[PDB]
Amino acid sequence: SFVEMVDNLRGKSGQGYYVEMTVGSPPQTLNILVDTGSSNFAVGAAPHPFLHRYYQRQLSSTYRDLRKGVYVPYTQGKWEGELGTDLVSIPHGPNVTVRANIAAITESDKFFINGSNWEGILGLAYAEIARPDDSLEPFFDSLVKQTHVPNLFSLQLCGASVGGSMIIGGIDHSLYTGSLWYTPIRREWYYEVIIVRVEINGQDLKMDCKEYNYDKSIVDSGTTNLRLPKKVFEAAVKSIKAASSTEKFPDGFWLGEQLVCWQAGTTPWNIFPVISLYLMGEVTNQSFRITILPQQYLRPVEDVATSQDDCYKFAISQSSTGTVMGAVIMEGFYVVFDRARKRIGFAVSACHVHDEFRTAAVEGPFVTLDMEDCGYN
Ligand SMILES: C[C@@]1(c2cccc(NC(=O)c3ccc(Br)cn3)c2)CCSC(N)=N1
Repeated sequence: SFVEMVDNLRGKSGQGYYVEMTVGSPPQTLNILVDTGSSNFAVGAAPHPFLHRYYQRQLSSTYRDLRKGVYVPYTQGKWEGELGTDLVSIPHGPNVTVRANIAAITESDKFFINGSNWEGILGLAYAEIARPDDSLEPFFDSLVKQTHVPNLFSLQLCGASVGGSMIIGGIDHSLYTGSLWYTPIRREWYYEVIIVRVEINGQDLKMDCKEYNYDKSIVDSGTTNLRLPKKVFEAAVKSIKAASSTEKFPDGFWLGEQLVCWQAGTTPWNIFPVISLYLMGEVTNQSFRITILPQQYLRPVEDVATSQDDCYKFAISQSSTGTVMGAVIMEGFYVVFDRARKRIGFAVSACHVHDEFRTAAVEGPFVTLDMEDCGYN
């Protein structure tokens, strides 16, 4: 039943979308970040200032210690944990319980964030990027092996008490309108895809399309921003600046380190361009585009202290590890992770972004003469 799964996600702007899960016997309830950009199931398992609660292994009679540790450094933050297995369920997901690997986080630095309301991360990507290595079976692989659940899930993330839906085992048509367009998964590690063209307010960036995928492009619900390779980022910022030049932006705004604010309701959306990302289609040299509005890439901040005005952070940033289509891109689209057919689908979601003049869209097909492979691999 997909209806029971609708609206099973919550979150805070720029804080992460999480689903309720249980671990252990009897079940211990925790909120878990849904992350298509990693492959470990990892949960706080010791007290922490920012943790509202944690996994208590000694209180679970079904816990099995794997007698192995794991250290996972990120660019920002890090945690250390002990690997084990236990019974895991998703109360508002599939009606099943499975035994899964769990990394019990016993030490961390700048990993858990105050007020996020999640206590762990559910890595939904593939084993190749699991830590400490690809022999640690990811949760979704365990789910499919141990149950009759079809090998796919879909995410409908809705921007700013319900934050969206994770539907496991199929597609819920009530969550999107129009056509569902599919792009192939290039390699099963991250959810890697190929961008073939980029336009900003209708204007082609006219780069070799391999530049858009240097050194990979991925779909990642565990990253807030649209992250772009240096060359593409500079070109995008140049275009957006030119379009919005009628207004001055604080030092550091384009680096994402500063807010811009307007009086309530007066945000000049119309001076900001739409961004179109064309994704490789399922047929040779065909593609489709998803169009991103400023309502997506100018992310609202919901801090009470700033609430007299409407303030935003620039949610596009520079990457040295490839393009990342993060949450601000996924928001408003229904995104189908069709692992069974090695493809990802996009459709306009019931909570898609729009104003009176413009709307997020998924459109195709588009045809390209140049037969170059846009893969950087
Ligand atoms: C595991 C890792 C990770 C670790 C620690 C926090 C996070 N994400 C967030 O805090 C986060 C915040 C707002 C949104 Br919207 C989505 N995610 C992600 C590593 C960095 S990139 C990634 N996808 N996953």
